[PDB]
Amino acid sequence: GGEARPRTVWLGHPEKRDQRYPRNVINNQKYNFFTFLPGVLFNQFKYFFNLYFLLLACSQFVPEMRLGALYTYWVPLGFVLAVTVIREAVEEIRCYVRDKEVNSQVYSRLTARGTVKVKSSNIQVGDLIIVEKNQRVPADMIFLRTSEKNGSCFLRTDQLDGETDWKLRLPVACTQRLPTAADLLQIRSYVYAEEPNIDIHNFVGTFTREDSDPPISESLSIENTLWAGTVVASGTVVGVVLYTGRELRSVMNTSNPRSKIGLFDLEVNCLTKILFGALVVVSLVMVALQHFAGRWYLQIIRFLLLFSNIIPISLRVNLDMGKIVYSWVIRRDSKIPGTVVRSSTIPEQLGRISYLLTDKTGTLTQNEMIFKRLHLGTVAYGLDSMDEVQSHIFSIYTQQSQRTMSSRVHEAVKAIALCHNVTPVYESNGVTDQAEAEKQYEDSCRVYQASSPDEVALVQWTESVGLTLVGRDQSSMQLRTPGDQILNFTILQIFPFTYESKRMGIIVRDESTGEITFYMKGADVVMAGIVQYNDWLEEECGNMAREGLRVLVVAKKSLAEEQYQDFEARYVQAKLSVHDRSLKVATVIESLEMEMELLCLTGVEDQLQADVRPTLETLRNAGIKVWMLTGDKLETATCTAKNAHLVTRNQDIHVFRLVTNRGEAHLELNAFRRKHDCALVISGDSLEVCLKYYEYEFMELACQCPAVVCCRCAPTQKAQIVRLLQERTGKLTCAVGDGGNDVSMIQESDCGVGVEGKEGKQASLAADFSITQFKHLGRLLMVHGRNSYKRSAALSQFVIHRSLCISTMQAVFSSVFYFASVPLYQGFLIIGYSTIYTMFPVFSLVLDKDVKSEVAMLYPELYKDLLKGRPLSYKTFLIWVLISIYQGSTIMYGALLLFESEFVHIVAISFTSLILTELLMVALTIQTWHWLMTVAELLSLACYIASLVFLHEFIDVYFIATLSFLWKVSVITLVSCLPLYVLKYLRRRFSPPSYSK
Ligand SMILES: CCCCCCCC/C=C\CCCCCCCC(=O)OC[C@H](COP(=O)(O)OCC[N+](C)(C)C)OC(=O)CCCCCCC/C=C\CCCCCCCC
Ligand SMILES: CC(C)CCC[C@@H](C)[C@H]1CC[C@H]2[C@@H]3CC=C4C[C@@H](O)CC[C@]4(C)[C@H]3CC[C@]12C
Ligand SMILES: [Mg+2]
Repeated sequence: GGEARPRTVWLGHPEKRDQRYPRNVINNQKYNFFTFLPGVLFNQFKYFFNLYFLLLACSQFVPEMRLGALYTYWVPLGFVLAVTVIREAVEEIRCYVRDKEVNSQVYSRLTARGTVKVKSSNIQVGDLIIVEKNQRVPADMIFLRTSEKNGSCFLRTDQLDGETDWKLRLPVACTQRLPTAADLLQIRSYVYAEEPNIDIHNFVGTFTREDSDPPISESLSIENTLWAGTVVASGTVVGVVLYTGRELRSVMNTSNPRSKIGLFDLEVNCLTKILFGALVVVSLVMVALQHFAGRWYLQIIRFLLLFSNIIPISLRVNLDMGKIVYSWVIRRDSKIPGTVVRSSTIPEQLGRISYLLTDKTGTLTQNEMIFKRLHLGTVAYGLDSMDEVQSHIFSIYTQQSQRTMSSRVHEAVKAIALCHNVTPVYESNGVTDQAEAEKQYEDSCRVYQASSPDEVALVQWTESVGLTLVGRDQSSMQLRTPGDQILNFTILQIFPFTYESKRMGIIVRDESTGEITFYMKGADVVMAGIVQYNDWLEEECGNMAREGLRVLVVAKKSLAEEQYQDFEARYVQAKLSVHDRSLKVATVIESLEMEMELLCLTGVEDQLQADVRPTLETLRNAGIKVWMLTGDKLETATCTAKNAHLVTRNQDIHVFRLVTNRGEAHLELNAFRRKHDCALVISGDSLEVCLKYYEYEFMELACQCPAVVCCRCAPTQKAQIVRLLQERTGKLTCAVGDGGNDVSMIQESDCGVGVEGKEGKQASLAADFSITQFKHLGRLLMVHGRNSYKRSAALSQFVIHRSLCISTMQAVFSSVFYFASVPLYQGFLIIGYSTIYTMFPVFSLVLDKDVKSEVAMLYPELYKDLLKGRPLSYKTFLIWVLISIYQGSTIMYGALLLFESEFVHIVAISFTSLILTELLMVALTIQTWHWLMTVAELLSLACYIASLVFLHEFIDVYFIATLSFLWKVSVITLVSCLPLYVLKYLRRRFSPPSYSK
């Protein structure tokens, strides 16, 4: 696409455009129709392992290098290509089908004839789109009109930026005042919008109406926007579409899907490179021993083609089928139900994760806040003691019909029920009209709405205890008592919450009594000095914060009438002024905020998902570092980190201060370096500065931390953190998220896990693995990833060992029997054909386990051995190479030594000994025996015996039915295998593996 430019969007009239806009389609698939085959082929053959077979097959076009039949070169290559292409096509088709669900959602569109239904994928720039309550916004729009009489709406944006606060949105003032929504099409208005960009929290634009005789222009900000991926909290809204498809704010924060390859596959590719290099060195030495007798290059080519099975195609086939088995097993595990595998070629990545970068909102939490603790200083009330609070309120409001603990409880509850910015919203339950519910205060139709979910939880709790907030206006508030009596309060003044003040206040007058009261609630740090002297605020606030709760200090100051008049006069005088209005107003308000009576401390919990603490503990014990990358704000992120035990209860936490330039960043980095065993909490902008100037120093300090929390993290910042971890540590990272702001870091990570979000699916659709709950991560790693990694390592190493043993056997057979002849090549091919009788026993290794699933779950320290690369390394590969050379040499030399009679006898003895040796080798390798492995072994042995019988009768051979053959094969197999059995027994007895203890 071309460089982004500002657009003029006319309301309605999508045809009025200076360019063509992309279709409003969310796309997660890696290929289209045109790029599918070239991309799949390139990603297949760009690696040496596949390109080697491709070039081996292509060399047979030259008649000088012809060796054997063409189909022997092309049928296995074609089968591998077909398997890869079918797998990729199935993946793409499933991705398209799953995208159709999001793209086929139906919305209402304003038209001249009326309202019509439109699918999400058919939305055009300039369409007037109706979005209902709790419905996802399908495209980036400007808020124009709402049905609610307050002239505003709340947006849930956690799928877009990971923030728990509800966003208050205001419609365009001109369009909201129109008598009907149909008048939007009868005016000549347009929106001049900025170019499509990546910033989620800023927008620059203008609304212009040319129909009015005086032209009307309105500046547009982020407060007038409804981005795609947000959810309308209540009411039905109308907006004009500005951006669609790939230019959506959510989509522009999303990277292109990529084809991932596992680290194990790269290691296998390196092993194949090493094997080919050894073969080429051997060919060079062989041709040098002949002193390059002429046409030496041709002889080198024939040697490479003759021993080309040293890199067997069966390695690739077995690995592909094994990955199929692992994905099938993951999709059918009922202990982690609903798990979806999308990147089916990387199940072994789950076994080697060093850093887990997790999202907070919607991944660790349920995005549901609950009131948990009420503390009065002398008595604390929890979830089990709320009955006492209810009884206290009941007695307080019964005595009036008919100091003390009841009075203090009542004052605290009334303060919580009044000091907030929550508005009761009444809806329709079918029978009852919206106006009827607002008149009788119907509980079932009442919904509490506020930007702060903590305030909503507080008001809901006060409802559960007896004091119900039933109505609120700009100047009035109504409370319902346990005696169904309404108390009317007049909102004289309100001081709305700001993140800089970290507190909120209100002044009310009780009309039933006439007394004026000033209420304030806020964080402990700011409210400690505001309240009177006490001996329990700091300690109790510390304990409640350590529990993981969001703590608020609730205070109260009774105001005399004259005091209120004086304050009101000074406040009005400060407000009417224009010079330092904010500062003078602050002087007045914090002049009012002093010597307040401390009422209570409140504790609100952001509820964690099921088994989050055990899952995090399991990940920690396995050697995995867990970082929290969230778009939410500092306080909630810290509270959740403590609640989830991402940070230990008695663990120091360093909160990175605001830094704006290089010097401040260096100073704070030194300050944090001076600490030990301290968790790190840093915001997105300070992180930006630190990564700009001190990326290496910050990365080493953060990797030396027990835990890192990055709050207010933009999606690009999350992806950058993932990339920096990969670049610095050199280890695998796994990103876990649930929202659209996690897609970039999921795609960037070596193993992306998407949690199915409550109101969005983009993270699940873009991830390598999709889970329904965070706790499924523990099993998905410790059982499935471990087993996949170990099985792949064992299977690949055994296939390579078998091919190497065959190569050694045929090298000895060619060098010691006849040097060069046609029957020599016949025996070469016969020896090569021995893998058919060991195929099923070898592939039965995909059923092998070292421990049961419960043992792996209960002992996470087994994962650290995987983190060290133990299953596949140079040591195990070298041991396998030595074993293969020894066994091949022993079999061939025993065949040529014991009975040198003929080609037939030596071939038969070596073939039988090799088959028996590989069967015993499979038996020796198995850790936990599955009945299917026994079936494979016995079936392969029976098939070989049947081959020895079907051949004995027809071709004239009687040498099989002889004691000589029996005992010679027995001795050869014993010499090949028994040393390995003794070595295995000694290794098990002396230095057992950690999982056996
Ligand atoms: C024990 C070890 C001792 C070693 C001592 C020295 C030995 C020297 C002998 C050989 C050295 C040259 C070949 C080495 C192996 C290839 C290494 C290599 O640098 O690989 C280059 C790439 C594969 O890189 P990658 O997989 O890491 O990519 C991953 C990165 N990514 C995918 C993003 C690109 O591409 C390739 O493999 C191209 C590789 C060269 C062409 C393949 C030749 C073999 C194929 C067939 C054999 C002959 C058949 C006839 C061929 C001609 C027909 C006319
Ligand atoms: C090379 C030839 C001799 C290999 C012989 C294959 C057969 C006979 C061997 C190989 C693996 C063996 C099995 C390995 C595991 C078990 C489980 C336990 O209950 C002991 C018997 C039993 C069931 C063995 C029976 C014999 C067995 C099936
Ligand atoms: Mg989230």
